[PDB]
Amino acid sequence: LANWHGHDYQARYFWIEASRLKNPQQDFVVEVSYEADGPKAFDDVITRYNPPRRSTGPDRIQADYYQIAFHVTQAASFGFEDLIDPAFIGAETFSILERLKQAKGTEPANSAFHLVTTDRIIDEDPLGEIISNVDGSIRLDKLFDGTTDRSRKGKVRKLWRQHLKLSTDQELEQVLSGFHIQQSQPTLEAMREKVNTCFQIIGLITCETSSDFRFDGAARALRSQERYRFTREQFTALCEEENWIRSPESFRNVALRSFSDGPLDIMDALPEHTLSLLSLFEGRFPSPGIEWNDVIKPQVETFLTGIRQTERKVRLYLNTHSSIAMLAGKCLGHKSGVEIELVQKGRMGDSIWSENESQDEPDAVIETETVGTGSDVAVVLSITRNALPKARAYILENQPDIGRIIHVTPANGHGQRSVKNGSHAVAIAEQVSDVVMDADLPVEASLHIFSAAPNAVNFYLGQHTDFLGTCVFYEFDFQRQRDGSYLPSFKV
Ligand SMILES: [Mg+2]
Repeated sequence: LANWHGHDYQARYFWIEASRLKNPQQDFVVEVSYEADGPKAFDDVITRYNPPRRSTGPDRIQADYYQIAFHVTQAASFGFEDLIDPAFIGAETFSILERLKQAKGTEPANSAFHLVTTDRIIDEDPLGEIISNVDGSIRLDKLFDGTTDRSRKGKVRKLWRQHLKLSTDQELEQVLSGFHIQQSQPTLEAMREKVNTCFQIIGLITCETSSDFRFDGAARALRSQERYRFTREQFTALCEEENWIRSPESFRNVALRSFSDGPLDIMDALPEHTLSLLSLFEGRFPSPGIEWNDVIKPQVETFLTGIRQTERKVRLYLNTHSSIAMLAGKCLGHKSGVEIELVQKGRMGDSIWSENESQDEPDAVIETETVGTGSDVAVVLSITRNALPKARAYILENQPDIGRIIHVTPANGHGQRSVKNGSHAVAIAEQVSDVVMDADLPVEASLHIFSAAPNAVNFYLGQHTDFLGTCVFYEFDFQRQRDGSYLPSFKV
């Protein structure tokens, strides 16, 4: 059949959004539309809300509008000059800013407009100063300086104002309200994992082992069928007809995040069940160190203690730093009565973790080694990569009191897929706990945890840190070049 103009990237975006129609915890998502015969004005996908959705802003928002830049396998970059050039959205006629202005006249005041691209903002392009790290919103306080066209912001104002045949910067401000640029959005491959993860959670079938993805077909079929928009009733109707309904066992959705809130992920849990740390730091995340222990740790503990004493089942959406994921695990540990479903979200993509699926994996390889007389111990988990060298360097250089490095590598070596599931993660966790308890640390001593693992494994290991006493958690940071080095984060 005839592809969508946005092709499979656009269909997958559509599927993630359409999923909300069958999600009981987002009952306010009342329609999802696509336009596959485009591009037009910010309507590649539209998601409509009733009641209008929660906003950062002063008005509850009736719909999100998406213009999606044609995915290419080769990464590119773009700047403020690209927003007035049609070539960039790959038409001969109307620029994204022209489509925005167009969309701003036809659509209700309380609308949000999003340019979606896998590309990044060029280094030091003024666009990067006017696009919020939090939510991609245009930063109007930064673009509208009160300066004249001569300023660094002025040049951007002037290119855009004159492109849109507007007379004043005040009118350019009005057209740019509700505009968002979502840069470095997930790859096509990662979008496939985002679809599957969204579909499993709402109790639909996934498509895993195949190299063709059944929903890219179903998308094309829906186009030839001329079915472009779906209510909650219409989407459920569709799921029945296609035989997609697997079932769901209801968890409270909770969200812990410390990176950019892309609109794909921003509504994962209600706001009272969402802790977005980059938000709290107005888009400027502190370096690893005492601010983590003094400000972040209380924010996380207070929030997850709130969850723990009301919720018996938690679907924790996790997109955060390693030591925060590990802190999350401690607050919602073994001993707490919380059944946990983990949704691990990052740039590689989305996966679901639980202790449901079984495993008979070999014990991890555990090598201990002596480096001094001191009573402190390091445990180094090399799960994604080999962490020991860089841990050893940091420890020799900075931790005299450390006497023993316990190193933990999975059976089949470190690598993307080195841990199978939650039950394997939990096994390694117990295995590490036994080892660390068997090592008989005195009480006044500290266990130093160096982890190179994805969020879920750090969470499960965090679940066992009650058993290991005084613990120091570490962040691996690339502030020592391509090399990188470890800094201490949380002391628990
Ligand atoms: Mg488009």
